[PDB]
Amino acid sequence: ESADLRALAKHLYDSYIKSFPLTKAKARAILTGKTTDKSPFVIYDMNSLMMGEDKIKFEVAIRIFQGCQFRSVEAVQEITEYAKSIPGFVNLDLNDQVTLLKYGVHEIIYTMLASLMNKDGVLISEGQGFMTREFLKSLRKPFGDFMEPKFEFAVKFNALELDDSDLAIFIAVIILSGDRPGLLNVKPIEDIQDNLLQALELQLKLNHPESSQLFAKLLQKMTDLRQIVTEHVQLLQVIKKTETDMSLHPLLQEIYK
Amino acid sequence: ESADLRALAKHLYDSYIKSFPLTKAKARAILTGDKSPFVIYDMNSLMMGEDKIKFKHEVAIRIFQGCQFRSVEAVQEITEYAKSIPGFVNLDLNDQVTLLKYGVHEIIYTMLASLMNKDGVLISEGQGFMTREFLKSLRKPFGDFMEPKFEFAVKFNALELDDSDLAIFIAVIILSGDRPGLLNVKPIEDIQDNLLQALELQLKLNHPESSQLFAKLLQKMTDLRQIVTEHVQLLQVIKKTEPLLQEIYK
Ligand SMILES: COc1ccc(C(=O)n2c(C)c(Cc3cccc(O[C@@H](C)C(=O)O)c3)c3cc(OC(F)(F)F)ccc32)cc1
Ligand SMILES: COc1ccc(C(=O)n2c(C)c(Cc3cccc(O[C@@H](C)C(=O)O)c3)c3cc(OC(F)(F)F)ccc32)cc1
Ligand SMILES: *c1ccc([N+](=O)[O-])cc1C(=O)Nc1ccccc1
Ligand SMILES: *c1ccc([N+](=O)[O-])cc1C(=O)Nc1ccccc1
Repeated sequence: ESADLRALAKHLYDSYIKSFPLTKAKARAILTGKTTDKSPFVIYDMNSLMMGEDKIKFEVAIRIFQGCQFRSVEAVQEITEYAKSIPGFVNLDLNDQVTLLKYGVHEIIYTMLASLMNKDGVLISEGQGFMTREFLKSLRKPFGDFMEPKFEFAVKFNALELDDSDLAIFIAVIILSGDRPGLLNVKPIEDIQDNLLQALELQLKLNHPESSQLFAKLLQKMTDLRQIVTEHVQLLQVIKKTETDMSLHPLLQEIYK
Repeated sequence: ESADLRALAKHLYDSYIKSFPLTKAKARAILTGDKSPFVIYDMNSLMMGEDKIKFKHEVAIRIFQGCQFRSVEAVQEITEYAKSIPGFVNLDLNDQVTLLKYGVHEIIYTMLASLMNKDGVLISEGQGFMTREFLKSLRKPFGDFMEPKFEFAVKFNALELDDSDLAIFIAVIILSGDRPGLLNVKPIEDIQDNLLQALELQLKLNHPESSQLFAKLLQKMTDLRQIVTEHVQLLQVIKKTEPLLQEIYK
């Protein structure tokens, strides 16, 4: 019945606002550059980077790498917080809860990071700054293509023009995957996701009526997601061996078996 | 006026049923009157108890954590129930969070009393009953965690409140306008001065010869907040004992 599926889309959109302070709605306000309320300092080269550290709160390529690292730790927390509010999730076997978070987090991060990107760069520092795609594309040996495949996915994914109320149901679907390695009761995860997909389906049809087969389009973006996850993971084990003086966070480490 | 407060009351009761599966009427039945739950009185019964019971997970650590998982489910039950309170969803979303952040513990200890008698607590959604003694008997850090919760339950249950009393009572807790960092207390206390009006009528209709039960219930709000502070400082102590799992129980 639609009334329950609509109700679920409201509940989900409500914690999503409550759990992620940097929404696509606020990111596109900033990114459109029409609003003078608070336009971002642009970091486009090494020099404006050093100028950036004066009026913006946050070698070079390393401290930026460790930057994403800290914001990833922080996103895992927000995603974790959002997960709890998905009906039925905290009722699952704790081992399955932990397993849905081990795998769903990366895919939600890049999904949410898309909100903060356009073809030319990414809002950094809670939107205070804008860091350029080509400046990120030009950092030292291995760092220069940490972020470029996230740009590619975002350009492709942002083409769907989802707003936050669609992303809310969709990132819930990502969390509730019954096909994650090592799950103990796949079936109750599948029952929740069944319902989330139902909610997402009516939501996509209502929020984007003329945009036909958006659901099918979106579901198929989760191929690009698992791909981007895997490039990042192996591209991370080079840096483990490139720089043994640089340290992965315990929390993110446990999300990388 | 009277019959709106009664409409408000039965709204809350009806909604509290949906949101809280094990109710005090349900609980009280198991504790004294078939469908009796497995009892954990010592170490021996516990190891057999996990074997036969349906639970998601050192012993004192395991019981402590089991209390954290239930806690997190309660937060979801209370959160789902809070959204049914007239006017709640329309408050500033920042204030909804603040009310829930602080009100959540006081609701948990209120509803935990429903599952407690002087001898122990109904556990495992009522499928078990863990004796109060066996929780006393836990290690110095863990053995005084749930004793004050029992102490409160004994006093609170002496009020002999039912689920329809508790429906309105727990709403009142959530719409407390003295929680730190509220941006717009006016509506919060407009809803509370409404919930209290209906709790007044409800108690007087349903406990007509229990004079000043309303006053007595509101003073028990004092004891709720002192238990929250007791429990908080107790976690201070045990934070001196020991990652994704930790991120869930923050
Ligand atoms: C899952 O939800 C979120 C997704 C992204 C963000 C976010 O602010 N990020 C930004 C702007 C970034 C981009 C960025 C670039 C340089 C420094 C950064 O750190 C600080 C200065 C910041 O800008 O937040 C951040 C980001 C990167 C991340 O790691 C990655 F996904 F790439 F593996 C994770 C989150 C990131 C926050 C929550
Ligand atoms: C709507 O509010 C509540 C919802 C559930 C419960 C509940 O079942 N609890 C029980 C039986 C308990 C007692 C208990 C003891 C040992 C193990 C427990 O975990 C399992 C058995 C369970 O989830 O019931 C639970 C409990 C404890 C809690 O944390 C505390 F408040 F004490 F800090 C919170 C909820 C608890 C109590 C109030
Ligand atoms: C973020 C911004 C820039 C770079 N870089 O120039 O290499 C890298 C990252 C990034 O994704 N860092 C990271 C490391 C470990 C775990 C999560 C994120
Ligand atoms: C529940 C049962 C037993 C113990 N113990 O013996 O230490 C503790 C608890 C408990 O309430 N744990 C808890 C921790 C943090 C937040 C809520 C509940």
